[PDB]
This record gives sequence, C-alpha cells and structure tokens, in this order.
Amino acid sequence: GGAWHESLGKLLEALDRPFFWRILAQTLGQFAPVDNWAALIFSDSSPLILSFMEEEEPDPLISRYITGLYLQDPFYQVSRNCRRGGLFHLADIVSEDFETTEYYNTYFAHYVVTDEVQYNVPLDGERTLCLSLGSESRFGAEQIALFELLRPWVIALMKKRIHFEDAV
Amino acid sequence: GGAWHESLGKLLEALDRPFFWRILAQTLGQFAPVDNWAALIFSDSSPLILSFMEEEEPDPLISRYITGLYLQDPFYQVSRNCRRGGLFHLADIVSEDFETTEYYNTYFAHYVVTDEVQYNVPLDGERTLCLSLGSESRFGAEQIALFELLRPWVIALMKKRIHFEDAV
Repeated sequence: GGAWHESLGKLLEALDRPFFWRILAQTLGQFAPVDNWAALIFSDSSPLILSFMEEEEPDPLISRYITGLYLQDPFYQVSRNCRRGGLFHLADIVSEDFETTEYYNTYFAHYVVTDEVQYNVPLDGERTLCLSLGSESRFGAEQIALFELLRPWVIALMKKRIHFEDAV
Repeated sequence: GGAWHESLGKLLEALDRPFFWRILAQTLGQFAPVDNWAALIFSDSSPLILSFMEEEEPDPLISRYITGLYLQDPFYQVSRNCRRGGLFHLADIVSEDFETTEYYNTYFAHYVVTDEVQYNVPLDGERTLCLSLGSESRFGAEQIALFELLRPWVIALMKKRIHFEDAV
C-alpha cells in the first residue's frame, strides 16, 4: 500500500488537464503491457479523437481512420452493437475476415500492433466514449481480470472527464 | 481487495451529484468514527456552507455560525494562518481559552461533540475549501495516520468537486 493512493491522487488531479488520458493509460499500464492508447468518441458520424499516445504534420493514417477506416474497426462496430458498453477484448469481437481488411494492414498494424482492449462508456443514445489500450504482446486472462476489477472507477472517471473536454 | 474499487467508483460517480460530500464522508467513515461532517469554504467574508450531515426550518445555530461564531472556530483561524492547507486535528490547533468561547458551548457541542479533523484545500489567495469530520469519540493516531495516507486523492477530489458547485 501507500504508493497507490498517491497514484490515484495524481490521476484525479489530472482530470481537468490536457494530459489526463496519458495519465490514465499509464496508471493502467502498471498492471498490464499497455504499449499504445487512444481516447475517442464513436457515434453515427466520424470518430472524435480526444487524445492518443503518438499525438502531435499529422500522419495521413489518422485522417484515413477518421474519414472511413474506423468503419472496419471491430471496436467501433461493438460500440454500435453493444449499447450498454463495457470492457472488450479484441479476440472476442472480431469477424473472421478481420485480418483481410485494409484497417488491419494499415492503421491496426501500426497503431495497435498485436492486441487491444477498450473501455466503452455510453454518453447518450448515440455517442460512446472509448479508451483503447493496445499491446505489442497479448493481454492474458490475468490482465483482463485486472481490467474488470478496476473498471468501476475507470468508467466513472472517464464519464466525469467529459466535463473537461472542450471539443465536446 | 475488490470492494475498495467499487467504493471508489461510487465516490467518483457522485462527483457531480448533490450527495457527493455525504459519500466522501461515508467513504472516510469506513476507516474512522465519523459521526458528523460539513463541507464549507472559509474566506475573508462569511463561510459558505456547501453541504452538511444534518442539512434540511433551519436551526438558528447555523445562521449564528455563518454570521459570526465561525470567527471563534479554531478551524477557521487555521485556514487564515496555515495558507498551504493540509490535515488538521482539533487538539493541535486550539487556543487555551477555546473551551470558554460561546462557539464551544453552542455550535461545537451540538454539531461536533468531541473531536474534529479537517482537510483544508486552498482555492486561491483568499478562499479555503474544508471538509470537517467530527466524532463523538476521539480520533487516535491510527486514524490520523489513515487520513494522511488517503489525503493525496481526498484533496484532489475536493478540488475537482469545485467545478460542480454552483454556489461557487
């Protein structure tokens, strides 16, 4: 104990700061091999990217994701199909032709690499706030178990962060 | 473990709700004999009471506190003298004539009873956000130690709660 309370305080303190999502991903990365991350809102229009690890001349892959490739992102599709939200692991939500999509060979291979989980937080009838955590290795059952253990306050925090998002 | 993460989630979820201070005091009351509580902002004018356990025909003692008796409250005086804020325990901050003040025999005896601690969070050069936790028994060293252990995220949370206070 001890160090966890100071970690929590630093995370709560960042709730109204630009680097909040970086601190949340780094906090969760203490329990799991989080190698990349993105925070975004899915909806019936283009995804709104709130923050991501490699954020900055923008990579044309980001624009391609926003203007169409996100339609092939299994995590976007689950946001339309599982309207209660939750915690999703890549292997549980892919179609069989996932590996044949352009999304897989362009955006995914670069920004996610191997495995992914996402916290999905419905914001209203149309919008879903999502925190994607990617790994160059695999998230195992012990990591998924941890993500579920922490989920009560992860999703509470995410929902409260919306108040300090200006694009929203 | 386990139950603590759900407690934290319920507290973070309440951050924009009227009952936030009640949930914070009840969360801390799991570690200590918190029998009463109040959240308030001290300044160079009258105290602004944000929430308190017995909140509701108002007790004329509350009005008396706000219009003058707070000047004899050792926790108000420490907010003027210790401008970094912190965690304060009653016995460490009283004057010797504390027990002879009207405040002691009227407001304190009713609303606090025996012992008190307060988290003090400076808001600017003049205002101090305070969470008072009172007990009909004494807070011992083990309880003070706990309050200090949790303090990093208690005060981070308190500061963030200001965004959802409308009177402010």
